[PDB]
Amino acid sequence: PAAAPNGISLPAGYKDWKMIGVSSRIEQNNLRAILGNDIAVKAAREGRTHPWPDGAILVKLSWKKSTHELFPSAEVPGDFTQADFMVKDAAKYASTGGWGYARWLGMEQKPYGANADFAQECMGCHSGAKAADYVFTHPAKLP
Amino acid sequence: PAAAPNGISLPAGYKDWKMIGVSSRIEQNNLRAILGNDIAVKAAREGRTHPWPDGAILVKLSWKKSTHELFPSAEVPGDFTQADFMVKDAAKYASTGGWGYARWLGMEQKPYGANADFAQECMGCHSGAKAADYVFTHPAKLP
Ligand code: HEC
Ligand code: HEC
Repeated sequence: PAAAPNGISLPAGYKDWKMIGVSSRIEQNNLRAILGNDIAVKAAREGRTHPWPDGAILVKLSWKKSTHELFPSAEVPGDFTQADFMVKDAAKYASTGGWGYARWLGMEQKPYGANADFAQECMGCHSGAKAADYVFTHPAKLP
Repeated sequence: PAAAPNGISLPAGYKDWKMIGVSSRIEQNNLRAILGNDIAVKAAREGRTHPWPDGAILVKLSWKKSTHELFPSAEVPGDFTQADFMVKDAAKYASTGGWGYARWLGMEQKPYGANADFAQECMGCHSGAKAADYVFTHPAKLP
């Protein structure tokens, strides 16, 4: 697809990345998966998040919630809504907290944002997670 | 970890597997990730699920729901509760629909089940999905 307005290209092969976590956002009626590239997954598992290392890429995949036709108390993914990315590069992206933000919308993978300054929107909320290097997600615990 | 009572060993390396989907089970207050080995992932993506191919392994990972401390409308994983597996081998597990069922509990990874017949409990619900080869999960759609 086209690059984001800030020049970030869609990372190839994100659908094959390893899982960091999952979430449900009540207020938007979605389910999400949080994946990362191998730098991000190694950092997440080792607790090297203060700060995250350069080269880490986080992706959040979002779907509308639907209910399973055979088991109504199971909320399961419906339509795909968006892919959100954060790319760590402390020098390149110093103006947005050391992260390159990007979003692509829908199955059509339309880049989000009116202009190259769109990431200030993202920062508006993510600045609340400054103490955790602008990342809300806590990696899910596994054995 | 100890093998399940039906002889199934815990698949090594499952935390490095690719994502098939995610879910939320309302009645359990759990968030879940569904991963699969590469045989399962290929089959899921290609629609070769009638029946699933031998060697496919699905894993469901479950965590208690907890709300994010910075964003209370975000439901996120808390304590890890269990890993559920289904191993396809049509001939070997013909008596349980062609799938080997197994569950390990908690971080401590205690095998579930009183005896080797424990998988009948799993079949009790999964038989409702018999027309879909005993699998409820619909692979999440991605571009
Ligand atoms: C999740 C996110 C992720 C994963 C990394 C993380 O911080 O956990 C990415 C790559 C990303 N966002 Fe943001 N986002 C918010 C919250 C609370 C969470 C965690 C809970 C969940 O799984 O949903 C996020 C909050 C917000 C927010 C507040 C209303 C805004 C405006 C944004 N996020 C905006 C953005 C982006 C702007 C286009 C962007 C690329 C994001 N988030 C990336
Ligand atoms: C999910 C499951 C998975 C993933 C494959 C699938 O069928 O989607 C595995 C490997 C597994 N179960 Fe089962 N299970 C149930 C439902 C509705 C879902 C889909 C929704 C979700 O993501 O949670 C499942 C339902 C039930 C159920 C009804 C009360 C029982 C008793 C069980 N499941 C039991 C078992 C197992 C017995 C130990 C076992 C190994 C399972 N499930 C594996």
